[PDB]
Amino acid sequence: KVFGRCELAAAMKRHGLDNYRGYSLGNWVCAAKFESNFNTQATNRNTDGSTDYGILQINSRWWCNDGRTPGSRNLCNIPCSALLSSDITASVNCAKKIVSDGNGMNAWVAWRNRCKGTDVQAWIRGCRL
Repeated sequence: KVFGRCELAAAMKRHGLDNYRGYSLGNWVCAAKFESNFNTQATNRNTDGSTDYGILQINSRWWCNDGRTPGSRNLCNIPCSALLSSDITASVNCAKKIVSDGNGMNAWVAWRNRCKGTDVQAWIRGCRL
């Protein structure tokens, strides 16, 4: 499912991301934009053989199981498949764990390079929330 911008902001808010660990809603929408273009079925192979899945491109190296990432962990305790569904619950719950890991949203390299320090509120401009 490819979410609309304000549609994703609303689902993110409902799942408790708005100001989660101090990151306003616009940060999460911006990160999703650049990670997946708001497509829950986005996947991307990393150089090391792990794979990124879903709207926030969560990585099989630490966070989910895909049965094909040697020596990886499944710290969100989910199949990576779960991160591709129309229903964002699993991506949000796992993102909560990641953003809590000590590095905040810097865990998403695209958020650090494209969203961090920008006018992220722009991403939720005009949305009924």
